[PDB]
Amino acid sequence: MLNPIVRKFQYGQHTVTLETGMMARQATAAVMVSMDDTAVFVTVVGQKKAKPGQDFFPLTVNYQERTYAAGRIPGSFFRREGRPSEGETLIARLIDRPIRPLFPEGFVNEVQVIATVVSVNPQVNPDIVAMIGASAALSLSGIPFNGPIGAARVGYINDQYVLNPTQDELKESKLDLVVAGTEAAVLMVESEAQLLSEDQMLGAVVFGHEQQQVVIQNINELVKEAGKPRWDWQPEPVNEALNARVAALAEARLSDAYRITDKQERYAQVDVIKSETIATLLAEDETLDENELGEILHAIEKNVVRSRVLAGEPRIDGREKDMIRGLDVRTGVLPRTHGSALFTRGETQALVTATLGTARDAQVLDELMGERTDTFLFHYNFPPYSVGETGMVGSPKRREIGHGRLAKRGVLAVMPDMDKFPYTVRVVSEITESNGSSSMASVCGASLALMDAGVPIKAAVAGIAMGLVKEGDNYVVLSDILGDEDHLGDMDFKVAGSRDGISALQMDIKIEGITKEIMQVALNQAKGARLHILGVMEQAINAPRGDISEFAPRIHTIKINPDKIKDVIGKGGSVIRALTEETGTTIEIEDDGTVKIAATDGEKAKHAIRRIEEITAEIEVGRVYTGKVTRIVDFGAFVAIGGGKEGLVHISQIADKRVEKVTDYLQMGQEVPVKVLEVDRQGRIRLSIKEATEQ
Amino acid sequence: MLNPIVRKFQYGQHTVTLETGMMARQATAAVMVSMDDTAVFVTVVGQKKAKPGQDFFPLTVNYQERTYAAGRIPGSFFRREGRPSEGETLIARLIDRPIRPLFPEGFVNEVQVIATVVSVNPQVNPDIVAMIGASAALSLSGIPFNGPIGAARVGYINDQYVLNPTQDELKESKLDLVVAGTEAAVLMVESEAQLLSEDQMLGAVVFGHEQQQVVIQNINELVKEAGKPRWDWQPEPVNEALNARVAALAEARLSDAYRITDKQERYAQVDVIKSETIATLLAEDETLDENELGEILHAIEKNVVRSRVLAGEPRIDGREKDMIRGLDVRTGVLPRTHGSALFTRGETQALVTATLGTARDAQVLDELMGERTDTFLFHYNFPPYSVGETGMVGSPKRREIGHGRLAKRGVLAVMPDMDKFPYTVRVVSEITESNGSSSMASVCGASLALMDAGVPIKAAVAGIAMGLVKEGDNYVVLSDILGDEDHLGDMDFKVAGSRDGISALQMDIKIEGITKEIMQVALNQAKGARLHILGVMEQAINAPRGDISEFAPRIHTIKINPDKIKDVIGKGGSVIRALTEETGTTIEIEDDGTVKIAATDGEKAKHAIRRIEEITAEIEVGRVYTGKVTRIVDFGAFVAIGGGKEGLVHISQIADKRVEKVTDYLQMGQEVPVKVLEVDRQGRIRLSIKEATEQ
Amino acid sequence: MLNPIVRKFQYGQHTVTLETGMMARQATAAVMVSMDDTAVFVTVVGQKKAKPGQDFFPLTVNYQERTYAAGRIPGSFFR
Amino acid sequence: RIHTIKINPDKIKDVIGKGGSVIRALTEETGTTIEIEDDGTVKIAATDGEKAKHAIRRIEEITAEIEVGRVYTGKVTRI
RNA sequence: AAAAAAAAA
Ligand SMILES: [Mg+2]
Ligand SMILES: [Mg+2]
Repeated sequence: MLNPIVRKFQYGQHTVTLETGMMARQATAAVMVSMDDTAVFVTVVGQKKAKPGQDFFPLTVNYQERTYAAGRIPGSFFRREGRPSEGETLIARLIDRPIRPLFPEGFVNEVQVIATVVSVNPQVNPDIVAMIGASAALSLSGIPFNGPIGAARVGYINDQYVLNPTQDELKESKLDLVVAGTEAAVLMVESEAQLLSEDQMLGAVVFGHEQQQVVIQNINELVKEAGKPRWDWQPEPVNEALNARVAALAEARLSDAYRITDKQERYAQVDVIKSETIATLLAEDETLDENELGEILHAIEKNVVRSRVLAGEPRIDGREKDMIRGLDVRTGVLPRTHGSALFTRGETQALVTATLGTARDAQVLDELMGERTDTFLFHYNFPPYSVGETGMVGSPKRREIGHGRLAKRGVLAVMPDMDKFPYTVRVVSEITESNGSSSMASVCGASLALMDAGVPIKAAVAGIAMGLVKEGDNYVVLSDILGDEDHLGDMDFKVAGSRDGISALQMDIKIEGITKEIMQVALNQAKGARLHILGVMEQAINAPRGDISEFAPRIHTIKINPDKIKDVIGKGGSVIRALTEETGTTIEIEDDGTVKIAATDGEKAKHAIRRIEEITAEIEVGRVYTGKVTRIVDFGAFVAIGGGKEGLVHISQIADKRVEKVTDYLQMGQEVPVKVLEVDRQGRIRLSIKEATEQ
Repeated sequence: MLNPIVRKFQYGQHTVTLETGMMARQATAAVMVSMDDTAVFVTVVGQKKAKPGQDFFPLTVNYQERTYAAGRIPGSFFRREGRPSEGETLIARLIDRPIRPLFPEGFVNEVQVIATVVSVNPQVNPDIVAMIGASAALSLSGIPFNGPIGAARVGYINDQYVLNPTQDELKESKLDLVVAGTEAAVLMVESEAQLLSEDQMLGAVVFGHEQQQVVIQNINELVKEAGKPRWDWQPEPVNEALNARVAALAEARLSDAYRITDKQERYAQVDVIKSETIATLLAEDETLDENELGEILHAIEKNVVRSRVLAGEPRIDGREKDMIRGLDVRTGVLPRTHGSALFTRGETQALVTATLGTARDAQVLDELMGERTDTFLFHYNFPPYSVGETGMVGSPKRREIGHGRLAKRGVLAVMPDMDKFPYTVRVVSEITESNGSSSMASVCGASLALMDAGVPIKAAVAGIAMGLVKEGDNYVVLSDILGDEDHLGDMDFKVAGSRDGISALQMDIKIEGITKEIMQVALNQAKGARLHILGVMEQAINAPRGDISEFAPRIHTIKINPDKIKDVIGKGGSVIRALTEETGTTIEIEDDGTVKIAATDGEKAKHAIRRIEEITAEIEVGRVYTGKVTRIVDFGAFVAIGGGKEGLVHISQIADKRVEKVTDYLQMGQEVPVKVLEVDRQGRIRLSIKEATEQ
Repeated sequence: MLNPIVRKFQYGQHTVTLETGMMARQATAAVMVSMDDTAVFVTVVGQKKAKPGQDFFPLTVNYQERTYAAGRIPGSFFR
Repeated sequence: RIHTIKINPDKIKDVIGKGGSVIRALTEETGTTIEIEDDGTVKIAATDGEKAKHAIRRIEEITAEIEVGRVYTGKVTRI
């Protein structure tokens, strides 16, 4: 017999029902969380034996949208769900980023959270359900875990926040925000707004957290009822003796080494002191593990840089907390792309390039909620020659598929509606050099490229990453944190928006609790920095160009009869294939008879127009048709005319005189007008050169 | 001028042509076996130096179907043969399962059998040829190999067995089973039957074996003719000292431990026993091998459990040999799938979900034998959390593509005929906890889900996994064998049928010398257990539900006049594209007048069939024919009622005098009755107002 | 701020333009060679310290053609 | 391969039939694709020589021009 | 012989 421990409550409008104990009894824990007929079956399994000699914590969060949830057989050729799509990877990262800071420091047991989507209802997004389920499952399992973390989605409709809006409500909403936080403080935010002020975004965050408190309480109650006993896991007791021994020699020397302005001399000096210290540590006692010394050195460097930045001393870069690194904006750097730009900020650089295409190129996304065509593709490539180290290129890693979406949220607020711009822009952004805040450099470069290719975006956008170092009640916000500073910064949040409002927000706070006031001050400083960046960017190019680049495919429209569109289709599309091959353009066909002629140069456009038009023009009374006899036989020559319908001039209908040889009557290359009296349907169209040959 | 060695023999109606020595000389041995114009080129490469510290036999059998065998450029976009398809993986496992238990114990040199298919007669299936080829290659190579293994594929026609049938015959057979065994015993059987009785299945097995004795003899002849010298390979001699100091010190305590009925006490006891023995044995000598110590301990405990079950003591589970584990059955456990079930037996369970799709979703796979469209998809998912360990979710492994086909073979016997139920059932089963016999739990759950979703299967169908243990003349047969017991069992079966008959008989013996009476007794016990499981399942769901789920797309089939299809549809498919784009349904047509209407909503299909009946409206006597004339001309009254139905109203039938304005006597939009007098060949239709106003 | 070093010459018929120093400063070297409106951006990254106990030279050359070069969104179903 | 045969152009409509039922039935019977032009040239495309032979024979039975000495199978259906 | 335009681219 099976004893399913079910616990259901009320969340917003829907009724979440947590249900454990019945399935996957062999995994460490598994809950089937269902909200309003959308059910996600999350399950956690964490090994007990620490892998001997581990340095990083290996948490993986697979998320699978099984397409039998909506109730459809998959569309792939193998008829089976395969590699996870970009959406599923995005939601996996969205589940991953809240929980990882909650596992206590010094935990290195492999833990894997496989949240599959068994059933979906089109109004309720499964992702929030999966997040709630992941938190509930982790809390039930007894793996060392500090929060039972809720998830909430808030939307802005009629200036009033709505919790967990349905997709139809979401279409009206200005802002879509996901806030996942512990009982104590927010723990992550991943937004996409529509140029809202900072106060509105902050209110949304605080509202979502204050409301998801309920899910948190109820998961705690379930854990208390039917959870497993907590693991007997103790962090490695801090070897204060060795730490103090290394510190007594290293503290002042590394403080002064970091105190000097030049970066590379400090690099070399601290590396040689590191070599000296590890040499002494090994020589004095071989048994001491190398990774322990590495951790000690990491602690020393982190501590010294944090103590420095807290006291107000200039950062490792040498800038004040406000100062943004110098920028250099370049546009049209690529000769033949539809539009390109190169946004270098400090050491972070991005070569962004926007390319227009016709509606046939829009990605057709087949996801659980519904089929959806995308007419704005943003891809973000992070090649390994950026950081400075070799590495195998390949399919995009999760972080690239996450930052692609982040930059796309950054730019989506200002893209034009399809009726105003009937193209499908695709923006790529290769990161030639990275030193921190790469995705926001990509947002700036994408705004630049779009403004250059000729897209009529509303206003340029720019993104500035930020940081925050807090100890006790003393906190200093950091602007444009470097890659090195990112380790030090407690909270990393990225703000990207036009001058008016915030297009996208992506907080990722990690330590203790940050008061609303802290977030407000940080957001205001980010607004200032973003205004400065936008000014500098406006100095280079202030308004999108007049028209698209000459290479860009222009749009030409022609109207044709509905049967004629079938005629131009032909057998499986042979006529259209031949037409595009001979003219070199791209033609789109609709059932209502509109024709979309898309070609770069107007000459190819008019070539397509004339070539198609000859077939489009119906045979009309009085007007002669141009026909060339392709084959001559002794018993008659038929003048092939085209259009699927050929009229034959039988040997008995040419003249009453005995036609002896067609060669002496019709010569190779005889372009003569043919008198067509009518168009018959029986397939024997009457052609007559006799009336045209009398004169 | 190298010279091949060819030996050809009759094997049924087809003739087989083994041939070696000509190609692939550098491989350890290669054999081109061709049966009746179907040729499979099999080659085997066996390394000579075992990798240091190898513990498991790394034999990997590949199998590639080259699409140039049938004479066809590949369909794939790259026009190149891709990764192994499902059929190729299945046939690879087919080749693999017989030849693995045949290599002697302790052999660990890598071996690779690559079987390519270079020419395929669309009648004789290649898999049997490839099995004969792998057998001949391995037995020719001189790699230590017990006996050459022959393959057969018995069919069942007119209650008379038939050897190795052709697809034309196979379309009429009830059963096809691939019995492949060496001369001594039947190594493997893989079956699919239309509810055949056990006795018939066993007769088929023994018949196939008695027949492929020929292939055995003739591969033996070819080996004696043109073979290679057997390798000098000797098994590692067992260490009598280690065996003694483990046995006399621990085996009695281990027997007393396995005497304990509870699982956890026994676990703790065996742990303390092995730890104590390892501790004292290292205390005697540290150089003694820990790995070999644990291996010998495992051998001891295996011998203990085997001696326990043979004597007749209760098994590790505590069940008697006949009795099945516990059972629990739920249906409709998911909210929005078309049908679902959660068949949990003991500690092995599966969450199966059947999802009906329209006839456009059927998988169309291109095989060498010929392009075949598959309208029943079974998919088997074995995620890592099921067995209780973390892992790498990804593409399905070979086990998953083997058990998918096994379960699909088990259910295919009872699924309905396409005339009685036009859909495309796809069944997905996710194992959420597996402890042996997972695929048979999947079969039970699939029958359950099918009966839930509403498909009218002919009868419930369930599967059980038997196990056989034999020593000398004493043999005991187990039921619902666990995963741990699998090491102990020698012969594994997987009988899976309805109460009337068997549907799948996959089996894989290892020991040599099982009389067919043993198999008869085991099959009888399996019939008993399967009747029990079906009795339990009978409580949850009695018969398939009358109506499919409301979410299901609903297919309605109507019959229409085959001649009027060109009158109502017309050329180019204009109106059919119009209806499919206005109603959003999929409509296809046959030459006889059969048309299916597929739409995910009832009312939408009602609208579609309304449109079809209006456009195909006959000349019903007494029904009003409403025509809307908005503008009147001199030549007639143009009224649009669709279907190309236009009539010329003559001026001589309006009034006797010449009309100066038609609007004085004929009203705009007024309803005119139109009686069709006759339907001519040219499509001429006339309108009759005078005779239709009064009648 | 940053300034590139460019040197362009006549090569047969077209005019090649070698340009370095502007982009990809963090790689070991990187030059964007273009030959009459056809640019190719090559970057070399060599490790400073050899792998301990290495026997074969691990040169790996990758050449990727971004479809946006021609001016077309790619054709692959994932675009 | 492609098999080409020339039959009288006027006698096509006898074998094509109303709405092309005869030709489509014959094609699904022989598994090939027959092509006919207004001048009566019969173009048979086939994926095999045997299917080509089957289609060509079925064409000779009915589609061929009426030949003297060719025997017609006449069966009464009702007395 | 009824019908845009390719995970297986
Ligand atoms: Mg950062
Ligand atoms: Mg088993």
